[PDB]
Amino acid sequence: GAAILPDLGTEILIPVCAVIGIAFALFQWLLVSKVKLSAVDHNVVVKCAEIQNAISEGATSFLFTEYKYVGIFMVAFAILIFLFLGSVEGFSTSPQACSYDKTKTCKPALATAIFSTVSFLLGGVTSLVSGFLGMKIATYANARTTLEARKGVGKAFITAFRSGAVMGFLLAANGLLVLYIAINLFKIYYGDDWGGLFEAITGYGLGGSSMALFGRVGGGIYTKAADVGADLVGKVERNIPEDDPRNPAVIADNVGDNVGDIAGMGSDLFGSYAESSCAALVVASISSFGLNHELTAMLYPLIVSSVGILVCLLTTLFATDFFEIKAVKEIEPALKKQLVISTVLMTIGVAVVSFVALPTSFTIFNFGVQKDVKSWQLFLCVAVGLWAGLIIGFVTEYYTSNAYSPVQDVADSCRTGAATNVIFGLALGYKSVIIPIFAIAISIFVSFTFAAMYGIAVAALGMLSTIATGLAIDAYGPISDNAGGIAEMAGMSHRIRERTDALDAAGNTTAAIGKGFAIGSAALVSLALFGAFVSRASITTVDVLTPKVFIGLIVGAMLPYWFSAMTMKSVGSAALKMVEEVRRQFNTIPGLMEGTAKPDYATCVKISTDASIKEMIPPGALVMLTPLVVGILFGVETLSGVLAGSLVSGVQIAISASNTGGAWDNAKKYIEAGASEHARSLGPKGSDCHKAAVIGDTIGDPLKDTSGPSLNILIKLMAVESLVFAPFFATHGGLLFKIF
Amino acid sequence: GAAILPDLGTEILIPVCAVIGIAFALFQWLLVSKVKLSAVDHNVVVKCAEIQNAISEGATSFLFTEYKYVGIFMVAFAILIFLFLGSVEGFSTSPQACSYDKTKTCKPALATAIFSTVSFLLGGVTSLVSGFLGMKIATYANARTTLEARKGVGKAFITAFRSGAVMGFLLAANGLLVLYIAINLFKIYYGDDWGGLFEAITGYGLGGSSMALFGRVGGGIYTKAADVGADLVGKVERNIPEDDPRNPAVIADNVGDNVGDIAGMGSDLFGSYAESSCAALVVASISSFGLNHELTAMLYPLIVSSVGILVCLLTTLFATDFFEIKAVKEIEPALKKQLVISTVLMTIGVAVVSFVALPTSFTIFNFGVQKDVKSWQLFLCVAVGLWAGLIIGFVTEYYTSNAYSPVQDVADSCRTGAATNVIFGLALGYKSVIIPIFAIAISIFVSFTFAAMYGIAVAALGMLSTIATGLAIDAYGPISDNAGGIAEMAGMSHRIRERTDALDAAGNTTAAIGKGFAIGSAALVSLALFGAFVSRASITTVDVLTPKVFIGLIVGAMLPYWFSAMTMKSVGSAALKMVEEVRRQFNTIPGLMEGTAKPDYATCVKISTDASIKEMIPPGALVMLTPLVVGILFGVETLSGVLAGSLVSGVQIAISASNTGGAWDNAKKYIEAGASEHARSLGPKGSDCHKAAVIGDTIGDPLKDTSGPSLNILIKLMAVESLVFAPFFATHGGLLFKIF
Ligand SMILES: CCCCCCCCCCO[C@@H]1O[C@@H](CO)[C@@H](O[C@@H]2O[C@@H](CO)[C@@H](O)[C@@H](O)[C@@H]2O)[C@H](O)[C@H]1O
Ligand SMILES: CCCCCCCCCCO[C@@H]1O[C@H](CO)[C@@H](O[C@@H]2O[C@H](CO)[C@H](O)[C@@H](O)[C@@H]2O)[C@H](O)[C@H]1O
Ligand SMILES: CCCCCCCCCCO[C@@H]1O[C@H](CO)[C@@H](O[C@H]2O[C@@H](CO)[C@@H](O)[C@H](O)[C@@H]2O)[C@H](O)[C@H]1O
Ligand SMILES: CCCCCCCCCCO[C@@H]1O[C@H](CO)[C@@H](O[C@H]2O[C@@H](CO)[C@@H](O)[C@H](O)[C@@H]2O)[C@H](O)[C@H]1O
Ligand SMILES: CCCCCCCCCCO[C@@H]1O[C@H](CO)[C@@H](O[C@H]2O[C@@H](CO)[C@@H](O)[C@H](O)[C@@H]2O)[C@H](O)[C@H]1O
Ligand SMILES: CCCCCCCCCCO[C@@H]1O[C@H](CO)[C@H](O[C@@H]2O[C@@H](CO)[C@@H](O)[C@@H](O)[C@@H]2O)[C@H](O)[C@H]1O
Ligand SMILES: CCCCCCCCCCO[C@H]1O[C@@H](CO)[C@@H](O[C@@H]2O[C@@H](CO)[C@@H](O)[C@H](O)[C@@H]2O)[C@H](O)[C@H]1O
Ligand SMILES: [K+]
Ligand SMILES: [K+]
Ligand SMILES: [Mg+2]
Ligand SMILES: [Mg+2]
Ligand SMILES: [Mg+2]
Ligand SMILES: [Mg+2]
Ligand SMILES: [Mg+2]
Ligand SMILES: [Mg+2]
Ligand SMILES: [Mg+2]
Ligand SMILES: [Mg+2]
Ligand SMILES: [Mg+2]
Ligand SMILES: [Mg+2]
Repeated sequence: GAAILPDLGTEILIPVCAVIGIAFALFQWLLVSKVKLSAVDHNVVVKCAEIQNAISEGATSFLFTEYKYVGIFMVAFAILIFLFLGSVEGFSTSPQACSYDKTKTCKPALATAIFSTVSFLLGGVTSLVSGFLGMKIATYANARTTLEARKGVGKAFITAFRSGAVMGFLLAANGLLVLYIAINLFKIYYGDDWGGLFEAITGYGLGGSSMALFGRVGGGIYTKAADVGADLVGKVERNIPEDDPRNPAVIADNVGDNVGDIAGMGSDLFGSYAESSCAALVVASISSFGLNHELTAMLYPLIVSSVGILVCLLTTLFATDFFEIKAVKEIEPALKKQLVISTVLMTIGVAVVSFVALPTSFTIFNFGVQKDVKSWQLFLCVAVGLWAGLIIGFVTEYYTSNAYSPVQDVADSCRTGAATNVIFGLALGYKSVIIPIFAIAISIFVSFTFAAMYGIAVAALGMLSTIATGLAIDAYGPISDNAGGIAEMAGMSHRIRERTDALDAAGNTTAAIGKGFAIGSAALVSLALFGAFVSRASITTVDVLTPKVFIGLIVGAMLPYWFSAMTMKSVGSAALKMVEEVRRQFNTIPGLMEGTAKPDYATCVKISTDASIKEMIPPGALVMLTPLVVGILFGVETLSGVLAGSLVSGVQIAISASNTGGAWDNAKKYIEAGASEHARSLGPKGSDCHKAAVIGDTIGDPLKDTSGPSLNILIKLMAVESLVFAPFFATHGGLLFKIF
Repeated sequence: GAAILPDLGTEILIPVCAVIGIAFALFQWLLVSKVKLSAVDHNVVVKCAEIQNAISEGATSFLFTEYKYVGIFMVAFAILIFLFLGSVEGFSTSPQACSYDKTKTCKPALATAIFSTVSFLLGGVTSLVSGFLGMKIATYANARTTLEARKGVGKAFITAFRSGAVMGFLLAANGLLVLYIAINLFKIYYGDDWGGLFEAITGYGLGGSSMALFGRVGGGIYTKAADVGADLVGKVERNIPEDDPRNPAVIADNVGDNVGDIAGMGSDLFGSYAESSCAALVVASISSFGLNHELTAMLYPLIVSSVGILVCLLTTLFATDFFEIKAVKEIEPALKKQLVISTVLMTIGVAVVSFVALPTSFTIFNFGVQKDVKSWQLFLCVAVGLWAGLIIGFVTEYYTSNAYSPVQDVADSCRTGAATNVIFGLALGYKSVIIPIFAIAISIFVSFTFAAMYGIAVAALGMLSTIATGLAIDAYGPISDNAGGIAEMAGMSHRIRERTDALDAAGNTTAAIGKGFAIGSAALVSLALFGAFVSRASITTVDVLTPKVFIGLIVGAMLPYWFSAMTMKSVGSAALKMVEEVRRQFNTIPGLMEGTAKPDYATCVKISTDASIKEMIPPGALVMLTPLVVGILFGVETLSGVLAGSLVSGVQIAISASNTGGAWDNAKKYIEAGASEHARSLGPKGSDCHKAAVIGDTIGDPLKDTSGPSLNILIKLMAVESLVFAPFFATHGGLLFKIF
């Protein structure tokens, strides 16, 4: 009937867990504030701090500019939501029959047009705040982990990891607390209409990912224009070290890590968290939980996320307190232990939550029919996504860490030049999709079979249930990356850079793992939302063999390529400009190459700024307008096909791009470290094998930091966007077919 | 109702047009034989003959080796077809009610098993003959083109182009004649059972493309191992000309153009032709034409291809006798006009065919129901295919020719090194898919809407109705390529090479165009075959939102990545071996770098022979086993998703890979030619820009010549295979769902 945990217990447990997470983030920041520096050894400390500030200012300054354009576009788009959703019942103010049950009376559509607009703006704001907080902690932790590197890898690891945990706990706890509050606020207006309530709440996911789209693309173009320009002139052309202060692009580069890899990705992951919770809420709201107004069972997804914060806090302790890194080969294994521990504990967590927060039987909406489901089946839906995630992590590690043969062979292929390096790296990323796809399909089959779109949605959330940790291991990498850049720029000892290099290479693997979790969960939520879209738009069958569905399927499968085209070329063009800028400085400013004059950092910052702010617009436009263009002109059947093809096609290029790029970076890192004889035989730095590895690395740079990771957003965003506009498309869409 | 053209009329016309095409081919071969050479200056002549022989022997010898393996694979698979099909009705010899008309009696399913094996074997034999005859004309024409280049570019054009026409007309005529014969012979047995007759005839395409898959993959690995090795060591490492006779890999490189770009391609296109005709014939056989035994209308696709041959003969005369080339900038436009003229004349021919060979009204089988279709709508189905082809040609030219800005900016990006060449070449490929996809989507919509799977099929066929000319402009390219390999190897003057380079650049564009036609028609026929499969397998609805279909969709979308991983890895590995060997000869054979010692060519030929014969197998296994493993294990609904997914997904990567490869080749060719201030400034040969262009080109080599082009075969071959095995999967498959 109803569950062991009462509605009130749930109303308390969720925000408590949120505050536990925020508290624990604040505590970790406090620990990290113990490492001291300012700009007012000791000369070294002053240099770190001066470098931290330059970076800190650059990141702040670009986010402010980027957030200004995105906030304006957000406001415009919120108006389209209001207008389009408001037009379904001609802006009437009267109630009408429930979309989900014509025998009942529901709040007016116009109202849901307003609360959708509201949840949208909430999600956009929470997304910018996610990116921004992430950027604040990263640009605060970077120099601190550099200084801690003076004491050994282990101490630097620890401060990079605590700081990632600050980012992970703040975003997980925050995205959860804001949703919970918005649900409770909305419920005041909605009453017994839970359908209209969680329909309205859907705009939150749409707000998260809409903003994430620009954050990832804008940041991604800023950082990679710099990265490529810096590394090419400096390492390939001039034979100076990576991240050398004579290099005019290096500040842009390191600012880059913070505005892309940190702020773009914090947004992106908030988008994933939000869409997944929303997808689950929407199907539950017209299932037994929502129809019977059972609030615990209804908020099962938030209860899972709540218990996930607890599990991740416990998990974090293993890497920060219970264990110490003494040898570099211990870094990658430690990060991985974080995944294994959280997954195991979280399986326990989800079982307890399922025992306590669900009745043993209930029904789940299934394309018009109430399907009988058991709490043990729903446990299995969350679990399969949770384990699918771990699988994806293990395979990604295998294909991107330089501790294994796929990356070692890519490095090796450098002996025959850049061409063979690239060909091997491309083959590696292609090859890498196989198992993650099987994992995704298995977890689709199981969750779909057990609980239809609800099953699939909470399998997406299961995959993201350990997101505080996931964000911790990922945020850890750009912090480490900056740390080594500050070392080189501070003039510090050769062996400080060796330590940070080793943290950094582990970070490379870890970034590829986050992209995997983001692609796996995007595939799952997007499928759940596609199905919810189909119901909400009153389509009886999405029949692949009809002209409308098929042209949607093939065109939708083209979109990820069109998107990749724009974003690769933006980076290509901007990087070309950056190389010319860097060259100009080295060739023209007397004493630059000799270390006696200062480079002009601001000109490189500007090339990145201009290119990104300008070139983020078409890809953003492509993704946000496609559902509106196709929904209005062609209709819901054709958009159905678009969503299916973009999902299935988009994930392939997304996985292969990220793993290719990750593999070229770590192959280059392998040569740079010379930690085995095979690795030493490709060296030293500046060797022909090394330069071939650098060429691969910088082709990989836009693949994995601009186009690849954003593709997961192209897919999940079109999908929520379609669902939110479903009533409008069902009613007023399909124009070309109405006319002729 | 009868057409204006009687049945007997049709029976005469088709073989007559076949013969006319064979005669035209022979006449052209004869004209080309007027160019004299023998191995028994006049020193240039002797030398060209010797080299011509070394290529010819290497090409004959590789194909005999490949074709042996492939022929053994073919007999084995033929047994499998017989057993699997024969097992559906437990090998019974009794007649059964016709599934298309329960009042009639039809031939035993065992008969259809037997005849499917027979058509398969014809198709395989014809595909190997197609490739072999292609290689024989190319390895005859190549040196004759070198010699004619002594008189000028236009003379060398005429010889290469007459020689492509040899291949085009032989392949188109012979494929048409064999189909026509097989239909008449099977009819002797089937009599009035046209359903059985044409169900059995479908083996022909399956044998066509099974043989092609190995030919393309085998030939492709062979050629690119050689090419990457020769080019990287000779041009990038040792600063010697391309095709320098000092390079041990150059014989293997030039044999490679004949064994991949010619023999692999010829078989590939033959399978396109065979599948498209077969798909139109299966649907018509249970539509009014087949149910009413109306021979002319039944053979409408063959009549279309017969008229296509006449149209192409006419079109060929424009490039062969009526215009002459006197300047390098006229080569590409002459080649473009061949497609414009054939398209414009075939529009008229197809209008005529549609007027005389169809009743004005009839019905087409459509998912169990006879749909009313008029002959003018059928005209449009064929015509949208034809016109979508030309759109694809124009767009592909725009993206791959160095007369235009996309490639010139790709060459331009060399100014900043190999990493920017590759980022730009990658973005260009991705970008290039937009319009071809839109054209394919429009042809699907039009032909689907008018005439279901039949209209789609004859749309595939319409795109291929000008195949004799399509093959001629394509085959023209490798012949031209060899021509310049032979020029350099014969130590001919720089002027001869400049001419061949102009011919060869245009061949690069024309190869990309051919690939665009192969991919276009593959998408179309695969959709037609996918729909026909669904009927044969008794599926009521392929519904995307079912666990079975959806897991097939996403796994299907992954197959083209797994295939690309294997083929790219193979070329990479064989290339790496090739570089090692070339390096060793330059570094240890005293006098080789100075021209006083002969290299060892055979070793390079060996490395590429062993690699290709061994590595062709797994990718061939993956394509041919997937329908069997999926149909038997998961069943016909899952296989449906696999077909839809592989089609929509594989078409994106196939187009981008090919156009990217083509763009890198021509960006390089543009630095090589220095025909304008911008081009000159990237040179000269041996410059860092030039070497960056070479790096991009060699990375493009496996993309465009091994994995990219074979991908159309993956798609179209899984589709005809699933159809042939449909009755078997429908009865004995879905094991995993039966046991649980
Ligand atoms: C619908 C659900 C179906 C359930 C069953 C699916 C699970 C089976 C996985 C098959 O995939 C394989 O995975 C890799 C294993 O990691 C590859 O091996 C490879 O083996 C090595 C051999 O040295 C290396 O070459 C590596 O690249 C690579 O791991 C292998 O090619 C690939 O096909
Ligand atoms: C559905 C698709 C069909 C799947 C069925 C698989 C059939 C297995 C065939 C076994 O024979 C193959 O052939 C070559 C020799 O027999 C081997 O390498 C070869 O080994 C020899 C050299 O010793 C050759 O002469 C070389 O050309 C070549 O590289 C190759 O590894 C081996 O696999
Ligand atoms: C059915 C689905 C339909 C959904 C419709 C979606 C509309 C999305 C608009 C995308 O258009 C892009 O924008 C740039 C125009 O701003 C183009 O030119 C260029 O723009 C330049 C900036 O002026 C440069 O950045 C580039 O080199 C680029 O080539 C680029 O070609 C084009 O693709
Ligand atoms: C050989 C390897 C092929 C691999 C395929 C594996 C699948 C196994 C399917 C076997 O099919 C059955 O075989 C019997 C015959 O062997 C049939 O009996 C039928 O056979 C007839 C005699 O031929 C009659 O006596 C009866 O109608 C009788 O029901 C029966 O219908 C049929 O379904
Ligand atoms: C899906 C249905 C959509 C229908 C759209 C129609 C598709 C056809 C697009 C083909 O692309 C065009 O081709 C021209 C070549 O024919 C180029 O012109 C070029 O023509 C040359 C020579 O005639 C040059 O001199 C010029 O630079 C000139 O830009 C042109 O730029 C290019 O974009
Ligand atoms: C969805 C249904 C699918 C069912 C059909 C699947 C059957 C065909 C897959 C064949 O397996 C492949 O085998 C190769 C070799 O056997 C490769 O591994 C290889 O392993 C080594 C040994 O051969 C080397 O060749 C390596 O370079 C290479 O990675 C390759 O990656 C692997 O995938
Ligand atoms: C309660 C929250 C759960 C979280 C705890 C985690 C452990 C449970 C997962 C294992 O799944 C099992 O559950 C049983 C059920 O408990 C089984 O039989 C079930 O048992 C009966 C009802 O409980 C039957 O009527 C059904 O048909 C059904 O097959 C089912 O086969 C089995 O694989
Ligand atoms: K990183
Ligand atoms: K060519
Ligand atoms: Mg870098
Ligand atoms: Mg970085
Ligand atoms: Mg860095
Ligand atoms: Mg990195
Ligand atoms: Mg980088
Ligand atoms: Mg070459
Ligand atoms: Mg060649
Ligand atoms: Mg050549
Ligand atoms: Mg070429
Ligand atoms: Mg080449």
